[PDB]
Amino acid sequence: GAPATVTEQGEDITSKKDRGVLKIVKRVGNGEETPMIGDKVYVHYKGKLSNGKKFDSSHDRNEPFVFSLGKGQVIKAWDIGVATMKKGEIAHLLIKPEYAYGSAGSLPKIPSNATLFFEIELLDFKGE
Ligand SMILES: COc1cc2cc(OC)c1OCCCOC[C@@H](C)OC(=O)[C@@H]1CCCCN1C(=O)[C@H]2C1CCCCC1
Repeated sequence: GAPATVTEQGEDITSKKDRGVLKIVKRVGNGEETPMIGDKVYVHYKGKLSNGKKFDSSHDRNEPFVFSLGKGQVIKAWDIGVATMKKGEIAHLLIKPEYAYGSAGSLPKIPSNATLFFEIELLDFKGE
């Protein structure tokens, strides 16, 4: 499935090159602006534990997920990965614990040392 494909074929978009955040572009977006730190960002996403064992969707809330990039609202891997996307792009991210919830986890949703998978569509972004 998608998580294994990203392991095998994803690009390492970390500064450290530690394969902490692996990305595949699944649908190409438009323009060549990508969101800058501070931007108000609008996405739809489907996410789960690597393990397949918990699953989560923006669609569950019936509404886009909105956050300021690099403002510690989301895990480090989102600040990193969404910043590489173009408006209208869909990407797959596979994320090691260090770029997500770490060895502490976030119970009961997220266990210790959890690898996470997301599909993200970038809908839009606007300057602060
Ligand atoms: C750890 O708590 C949650 C994690 C997720 C969804 C949650 O609710 C819909 C959630 O609890 C409510 C807090 C809202 O704040 C989410 C923020 C921390 O989340 C994140 O940084 C990331 C990226 C933005 C989308 C939500 N992300 C999650 O980690 C989800 C996970 C995804 C894997 C399956 C379990 C939920």
